[PDB]
Amino acid sequence: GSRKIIHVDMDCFFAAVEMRDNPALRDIPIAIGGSRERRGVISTANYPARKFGVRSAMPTGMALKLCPHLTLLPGRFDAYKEASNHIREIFSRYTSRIEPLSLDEAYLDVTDSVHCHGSATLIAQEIRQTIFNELQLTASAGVAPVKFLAKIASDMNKPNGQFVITPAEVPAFLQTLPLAKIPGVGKVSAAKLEAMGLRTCGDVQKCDLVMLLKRFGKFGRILWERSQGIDERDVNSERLRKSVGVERTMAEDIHHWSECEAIIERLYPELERRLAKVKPDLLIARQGVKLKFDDFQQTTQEHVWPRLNKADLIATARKTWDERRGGRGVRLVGLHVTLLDP
DNA sequence: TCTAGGGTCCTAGGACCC
DNA sequence: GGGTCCTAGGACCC
Ligand SMILES: Cc1cn([C@H]2C[C@H](O)[C@@H](COP(=O)(O)OP(=O)(O)OP(=O)(O)O)O2)c(=O)[nH]c1=O
Ligand SMILES: [Mg+2]
Ligand SMILES: [Mg+2]
Repeated sequence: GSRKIIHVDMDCFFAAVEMRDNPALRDIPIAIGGSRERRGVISTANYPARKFGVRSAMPTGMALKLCPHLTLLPGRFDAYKEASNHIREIFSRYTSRIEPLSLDEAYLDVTDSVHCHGSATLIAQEIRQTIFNELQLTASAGVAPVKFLAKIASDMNKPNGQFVITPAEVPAFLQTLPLAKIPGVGKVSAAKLEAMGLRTCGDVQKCDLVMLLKRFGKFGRILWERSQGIDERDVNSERLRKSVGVERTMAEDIHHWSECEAIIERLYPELERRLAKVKPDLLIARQGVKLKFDDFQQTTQEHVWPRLNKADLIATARKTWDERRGGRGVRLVGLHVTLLDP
């Protein structure tokens, strides 16, 4: 009863799009990210920049210290959305069982597909070739019987390559697979697991489920499952967005309420425009604000509210400012909405 | 080096309901 | 006491 799941993942997505649209960037180190003066981080980097150690989520000041000639780009999100829509239309040529996880990646369930003699290996190759033929961008892919193995597999032969895990190969693959490779196991969880002597799925296989359930809750069940190749999550295709948020980090911290309110005045019409694209009457379930301080602690306060309203967001930010700020600088202000449950 | 902005999901205490 | 909604925080992902 094995499913065939493909995970398709665009190579250096934002940067690949910028290089196609400006071939002068093809061989120099480039990254999409905010300037050091805007206190930015790297969204992504091309392979010439990665060679220096430049990575996603790296602070831009660190990226430039590693790669002084890094060319920093602002990002063209409509260009990326356009490429995303196109590759999702290419996925639809092969199956309707498509769960996009972000602009540049998706799960495909091709169990019931009849496109390349039921070969998921060849469907993945054909999708990657079509994407290259029609978008001049490359993609990598992973093929496995379950979601998480497919997603791990798509990383192992990038860029512009794929990797297939058959059911026969799953036990040997798992034995030495680091836990940190499992989606959902991040730095904090991996360090906790490491401090129990648990580094790989093989380690977790020698663990008692009751033990993991005590020390991790529902996460310990997931750890126990994945360590055996168990991942029953179905490819959905029905997921909908639940929130809309708009936030900005200032180049310098602000110390005065007048400055905070001015920022909100600039953020609010952007939040309204994005909400209106999906709910034109602006009806919502909750709205709220976010402050982040110069020491990097952050607070959110949100509440039931029927319709996007600027003055209530200002009032709420003023309460949060007055109450939970303690003379610190503020580096970030954000606005937030929770969408109604349709 | 000095730490984004777009999000999802889980936890957990108290309110509230029965 | 058992279920369920509000809310803040935080790990995590892209
Ligand atoms: C991981 C990450 C990605 N992104 C954006 C930029 C990425 O190009 C896009 C998709 O992310 P990824 O697929 O994680 O990264 P990538 O495509 O650039 O690199 P890879 O070739 O390894 O797949 O999302 C961020 O803005 N911040 C992040 O921390
Ligand atoms: Mg990618
Ligand atoms: Mg991706």
